[PDB]
Amino acid sequence: MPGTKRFQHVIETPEPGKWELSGYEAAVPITEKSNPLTQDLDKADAENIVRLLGQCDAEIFQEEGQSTYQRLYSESILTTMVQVAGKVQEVLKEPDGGLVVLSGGGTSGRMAFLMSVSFNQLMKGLGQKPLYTYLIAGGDRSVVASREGTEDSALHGIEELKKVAAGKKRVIVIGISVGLSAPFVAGQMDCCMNNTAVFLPVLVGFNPVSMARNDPIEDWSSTFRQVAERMQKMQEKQKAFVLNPAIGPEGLSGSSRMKGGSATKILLETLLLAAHKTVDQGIAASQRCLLEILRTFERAHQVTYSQSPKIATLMKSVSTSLEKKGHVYLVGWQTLGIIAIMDGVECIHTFGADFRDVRGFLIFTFSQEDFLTSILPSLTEIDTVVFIFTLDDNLTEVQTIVEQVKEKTNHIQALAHSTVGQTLPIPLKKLFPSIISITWPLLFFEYEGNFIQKFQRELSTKWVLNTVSTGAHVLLGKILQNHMLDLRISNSKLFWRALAMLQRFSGQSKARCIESLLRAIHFPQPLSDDIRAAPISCHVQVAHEKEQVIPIALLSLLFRCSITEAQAHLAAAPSVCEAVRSALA
Ligand SMILES: CC#CC[C@@](O)(c1ccc(N2CCN(S(=O)(=O)c3ccc(N)nc3)C[C@@H]2C#CC)cc1)C(F)(F)F
Ligand SMILES: O=P(O)(O)OC[C@@H](O)[C@@H](O)[C@H](O)[C@@H](O)CO
Repeated sequence: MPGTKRFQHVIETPEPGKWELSGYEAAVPITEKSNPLTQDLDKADAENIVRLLGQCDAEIFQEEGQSTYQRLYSESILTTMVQVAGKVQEVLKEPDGGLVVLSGGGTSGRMAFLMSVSFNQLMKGLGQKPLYTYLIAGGDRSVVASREGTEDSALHGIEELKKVAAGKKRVIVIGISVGLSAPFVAGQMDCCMNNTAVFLPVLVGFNPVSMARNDPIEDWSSTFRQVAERMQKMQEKQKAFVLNPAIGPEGLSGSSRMKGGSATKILLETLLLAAHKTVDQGIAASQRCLLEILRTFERAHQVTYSQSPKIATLMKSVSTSLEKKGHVYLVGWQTLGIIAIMDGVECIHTFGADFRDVRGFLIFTFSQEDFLTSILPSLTEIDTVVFIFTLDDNLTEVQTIVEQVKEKTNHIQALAHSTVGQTLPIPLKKLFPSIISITWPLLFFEYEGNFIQKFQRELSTKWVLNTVSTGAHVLLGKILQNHMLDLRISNSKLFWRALAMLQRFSGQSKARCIESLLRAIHFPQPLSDDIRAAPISCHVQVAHEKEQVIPIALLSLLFRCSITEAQAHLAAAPSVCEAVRSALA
């Protein structure tokens, strides 16, 4: 019947109470699952939120128990990390013809970029030709932009790969889809597999290959699962690899920017750092070299979250600036400024936030006087400004910018990374009464940029800003339990997520839930057969443009009413948050 070809794969809503017995719950991929720790994230205060998220983040480093999915510290994963590090060596031994590509949509593409730089630096510091590069869904503009819709084309991702692989002779291609979901990556890997002689695909993400996304891709004949299964087969001959540890669900469901992006870094820096540091030591990568790194990264979670009360306080002050109607500025030097940007831009699609709400700045990329003249005028009593830097930075430039802002804001806090017994100039650097100095044990680095110290710092920053920003908005009511209900459908994965939220919250049938969603999207056109049968892209292009689509569809379903009736019900409640919450009673 009209539709069956597009919604056939969607599991039926289970009957109340049998959500697990139905077998439904075991097919929700980990990345999309509801984390049990965050059942009530919408009733945690800023102190509980930092706890529960900091807890969630810890699950990256949990070990495998006794019938269970492989995790990061399991032997099959470390073994794969070694073999891959291995394959990165063959390419470092042969830079003429060689390339290494790090590719992802969204935050996976963001993490890819950062790492491609760091390891380019590492080879610059050694006077080696840089071999890393990156590919992001939507081209390089995508790095610092919200562009959710660009990940849905396999041919796109393939074209980008054909470009950058020029007339190279040996190309390692690392595809990063946290969900083993994004068509961008799917094509790249599948294509890699058609020319083994040149290419080596390494798929990275955080679901088992049996939860790999399996719906049809519009411009491609195989699904991610098929492509992933076939790579897993090629691993036995070392011509492809899948690195897919489980790290547990996200604190905010399907927010793979967070634990997924963290784990992407932890997992990839480790592996690559290991492969570098060990080539010119004349030695093969061992698990022992890897674990040195992972344990350092593990220490960093504990280092980072031991400043939780302060993290909670900064969040409170970001939540209030927004609760009024003011803005937040994340001000950062070097890489930690980029991460600031990427946290800000990510807030847009993740929260229906506007590009000023939580903005990032690198010294997007404005200079010292430049930022003084341009942005400094626009500030206000109620804002918040956050300063992000190490003591190795250049604090003459830093003190300047804060002194000027103190006048006009007085809601400033700060994030400062330091080796033990570095000291903060200006004994009256108060300024920041209650800093977040984060103080790093001296480690034994041999590389001239101290790249391992870099990653500790980047990650620690990412955890803070993720938790800050993500937390701020929870406090403001916009999260439902641990789901963002009212998201903007801007690619196919988000469309399915919306639909899955409808089935869960309403408990009503798959057909009914699809019908309500499609009506809410295309209102005032009614459901024709053309519409029912249309590719998910068509829905997305129309929904992406609209507001409250999901909450309207859910209301229609609960009240049993028309779209017309529920639009007027929405406009007759004080807020979307309150309408939805009480319809659920
Ligand atoms: C409240 C509620 C809810 C949503 C939820 O029921 C849920 C959330 C997301 C999903 N997804 C959303 C994403 N789809 S997917 O096809 O895009 C996909 C993505 C990645 C992947 N590895 N496999 C499939 C897969 C799956 C579905 C559906 C419909 C399913 C259920 C759960 F609670 F489990 F979080
Ligand atoms: O890395 P994945 O699973 O392929 O997802 C890629 C992107 O959808 C993802 O990065 C998204 O943009 C972020 O908002 C996640 O919160």
